[PDB]
Amino acid sequence: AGIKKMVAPSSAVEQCVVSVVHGNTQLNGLWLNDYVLCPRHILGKYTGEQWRDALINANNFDFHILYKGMELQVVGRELVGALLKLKVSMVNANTPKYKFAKARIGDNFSIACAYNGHVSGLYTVTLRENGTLKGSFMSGSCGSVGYNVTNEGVEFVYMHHLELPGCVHGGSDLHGIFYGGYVDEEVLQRIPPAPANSRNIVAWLYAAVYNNCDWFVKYGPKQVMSVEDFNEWASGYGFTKFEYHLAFDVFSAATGVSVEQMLAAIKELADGWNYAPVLGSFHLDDEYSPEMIMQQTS
Amino acid sequence: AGIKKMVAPSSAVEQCVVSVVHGNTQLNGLWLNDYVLCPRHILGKYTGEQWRDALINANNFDFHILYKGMELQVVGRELVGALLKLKVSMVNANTPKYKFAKARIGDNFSIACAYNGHVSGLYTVTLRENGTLKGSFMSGSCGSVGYNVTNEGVEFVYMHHLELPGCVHGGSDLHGIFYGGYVDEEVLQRIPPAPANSRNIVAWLYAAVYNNCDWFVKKQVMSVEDFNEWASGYGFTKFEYHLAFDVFSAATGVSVEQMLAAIKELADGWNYAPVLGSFHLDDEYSPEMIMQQTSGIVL
Ligand SMILES: *[C@H](O)[C@H](C[C@@H]1CCNC1=O)NC(=O)[C@H](CC(C)C)NC(=O)OCc1ccccc1
Ligand SMILES: *[C@H](O)[C@H](C[C@@H]1CCNC1=O)NC(=O)[C@H](CC(C)C)NC(=O)OCc1ccccc1
Repeated sequence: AGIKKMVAPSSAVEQCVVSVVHGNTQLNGLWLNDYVLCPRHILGKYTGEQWRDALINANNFDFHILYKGMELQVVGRELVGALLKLKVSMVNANTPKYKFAKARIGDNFSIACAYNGHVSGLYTVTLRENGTLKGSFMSGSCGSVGYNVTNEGVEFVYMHHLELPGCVHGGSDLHGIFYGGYVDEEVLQRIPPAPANSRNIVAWLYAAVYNNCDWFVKYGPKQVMSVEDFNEWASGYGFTKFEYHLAFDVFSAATGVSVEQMLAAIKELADGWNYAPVLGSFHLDDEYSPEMIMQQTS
Repeated sequence: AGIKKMVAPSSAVEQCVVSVVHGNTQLNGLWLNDYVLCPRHILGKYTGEQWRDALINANNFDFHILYKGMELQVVGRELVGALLKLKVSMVNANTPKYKFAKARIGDNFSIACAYNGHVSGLYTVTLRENGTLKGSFMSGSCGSVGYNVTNEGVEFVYMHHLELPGCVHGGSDLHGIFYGGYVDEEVLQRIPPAPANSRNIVAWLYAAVYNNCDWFVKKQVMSVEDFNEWASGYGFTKFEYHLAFDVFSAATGVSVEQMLAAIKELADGWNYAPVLGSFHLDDEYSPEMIMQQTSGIVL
């Protein structure tokens, strides 16, 4: 029992994290095969077609790359979306089996938070409705990657670029595509809102029942709210339309609590509560994917 | 900016995690040098003096150990407090620089939660006043270790043994000493409740101020002496100094006494506005975990 934010083990990622320094810009890259990927603002702060011109005019010898104190010489440079791809003269002999994948809204993945080309800390994030994260990043952490680990190998899903006002973090996939409607420029940007993820909240409320925290359904006469009714309510109250997940078949069977009881709970609990904590909290938590809860309950 | 539960990188620990199976009992161990440590209940469910005799009567060949699917033959065995130390036929050539150290109350450390000798996920815990953790463990996860990564190398501080009432967890240090007043026996054990850690709450409120959330200090400061008297009757620990607070107070312009007054105001919860997303004081962040996440904040 117990419910925690589960990070994936980082050994395969650590063997790929490098520093990349150009001028006064210090950030991190990802070394796979014979190349390093890093955010294109390693070049400086540009917009639009200025990135291509900054690429043409840069010199490979001006990019200083280290892996654990060993220099990697840059022998080619190219832009890949919002990333620079720097070919280097040495193959990473510890390149893991890997794929590049896109995170889906509501998914968790793990951040290998790095400074000076060394991973300093790992943590879980959740991809929000507007393609942002609530992470923990300071100057020097750009190029930190987000990843998952499966039976097949590592999946790299994210590389960090920027912090929007309100501590809203933004980045790209490893093909250099930004995850939401923001760009890597220090100008004000209007971005769609981030409604609470109802699906994830249902997973967390099941987690609570698994852990004998069930006052919000076991006390008071049973209530249910239909999906249709819940969706119409949710659209006016800053929650996402409900989406089903196969985990809920397992959870509902094991707990005896239906999905419709959980939707009615969300509506009742949506302004918070003070009766008793739910998994330590007095507000609904949308940060856990159904996968993360299943891995800790069954 | 932002505040998250920060786990230490796991590469060094992963190269030490093994499965240990004895009969129907499946758990994990820690392979360092030419030995593996694992919980003694790999032997069965014994009590008190029976463990010594159960270890003496076991055969080395009845312990099956795998590292990443590779067999490690047990060639010796010894009881070390709550652990078995199983000598094996191969030295771990990836043994990191390490020490065994005791976590202190309020400390964070990272858990490498393992099943079948494979780390499935990591998370952070906080050593509570009564020597328990709020972790996440299922059957098969015993022998998972807690660790920190420091300048010197890895510090192994915890090995997992059991789940107590209330979804709380207990275990030992790597000398086999249990962290609180409990043992590895499946009988009801009464353990003293754990007050909220005031020191860590102070660190978390500083974290909020670093992140431009400071409504709760915006006078009436409270002295450490008055705070300690109030805390002793309200389920909070006495304040304890931590040298991170010299940095936090200077950077934020907010004194510890302001923060202690805030703890008293906020002790029953609030609903004015969130603090770092929360409506109750959070004691799960050590001052070291906050410092690591704020040291580069300019604003
Ligand atoms: C890269 O290391 C850094 C990460 C930031 C630093 C603070 N917290 C982060 O996540 N990224 C930047 O500094 C980034 C560089 C630009 C050229 C994209 N700029 C930034 O994040 O400034 C904050 C900001 C971004 C967009 C509009 C208004 C303010
Ligand atoms: C060892 O893997 C296991 C870890 C427990 C399993 C459930 N959650 C844990 O943390 N330890 C035990 O099973 C332990 C064995 C004794 C001989 C020490 N007994 C125990 O923890 O009893 C409580 C319990 C609660 C829920 C399921 C199984 C056991």
